[PDB]
Amino acid sequence: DFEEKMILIRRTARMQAGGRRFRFGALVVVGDRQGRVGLGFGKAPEVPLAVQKAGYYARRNMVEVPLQNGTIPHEIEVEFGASKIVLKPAAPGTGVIAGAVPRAILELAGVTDILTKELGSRNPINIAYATMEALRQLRTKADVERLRKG
RNA sequence: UGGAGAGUUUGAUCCUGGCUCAGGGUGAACGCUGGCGGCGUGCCUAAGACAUGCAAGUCGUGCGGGCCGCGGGAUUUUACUCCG
Ligand SMILES: NC[C@@H]1O[C@H](O[C@H]2[C@@H](O)[C@H](O[C@@H]3[C@@H](O)[C@H](N)C[C@H](N)[C@H]3O[C@H]3O[C@H](CO)[C@@H](O)[C@H](O)[C@H]3N)O[C@@H]2CO)[C@H](N)[C@@H](O)[C@@H]1O
Ligand SMILES: [Mg+2]
Ligand SMILES: [Mg+2]
Ligand SMILES: [Mg+2]
Ligand SMILES: [Mg+2]
Ligand SMILES: [Mg+2]
Ligand SMILES: [Mg+2]
Repeated sequence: DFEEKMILIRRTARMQAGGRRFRFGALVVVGDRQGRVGLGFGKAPEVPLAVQKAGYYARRNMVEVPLQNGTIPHEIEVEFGASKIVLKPAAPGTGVIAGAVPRAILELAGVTDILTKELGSRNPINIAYATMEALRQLRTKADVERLRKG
């Protein structure tokens, strides 16, 4: 079992004859702090059920994060829709310098030392999806070598 | 060895997009408050106007004097005059 941080919860609303009718969404990261994180987005008529639903979804949605001493192999920019995330390696003693959303994700993947910047649409959902892709897309000297053989 | 973002357009959503804030800085000023020291710093305006004192002189080993004194001489008549 992993840690489960909740980034964003919000109440949405649909219209119906005589009144508005509310739903709830919840963004949840789950991770072990050792190279596995999962992002999950879950909606439901009550907050509780939505958070729970989200964690579940988050576990069905995990990722290889190739740490290298609390940080990442290289720099990556990822655009997701209009949201862009940059992710930069840092020596130790730096911290995770990042906004609320990518930080929670980087924390639970066991990144300890990383420089970020949100560019673009600063939309939480979309920033989180970009952060995931960004991690998702990390390679290392190892796998790159392996890719380039013949 | 270096990079955090948030609030606000909607019933709700995404995007655009402005506005606003959190940070650092100061020859400061204003309020409330005020114990000590060290080191810095102090007319941003009228390059307005200025009382009063002080702020560039020194050299007699370049030169000749004036003025106020004192001493010694040429003089034993008291006027004149040489030197220091
Ligand atoms: N007298 C007060 C004001 O002086 C002003 O003039 C001032 C300026 O001309 C000059 O002041 C200077 C200033 O220009 C420049 N920025 C340097 C420094 N800041 C000031 O310094 C001046 O005043 C300070 C004390 O205040 C003195 O210690 C300094 O030695 C003197 N030069 O000298 C005057 C003061 O010395 C205005 N004339 C007027 O508003 C009024 O005279
Ligand atoms: Mg784009
Ligand atoms: Mg924008
Ligand atoms: Mg409108
Ligand atoms: Mg509204
Ligand atoms: Mg904005
Ligand atoms: Mg002083």
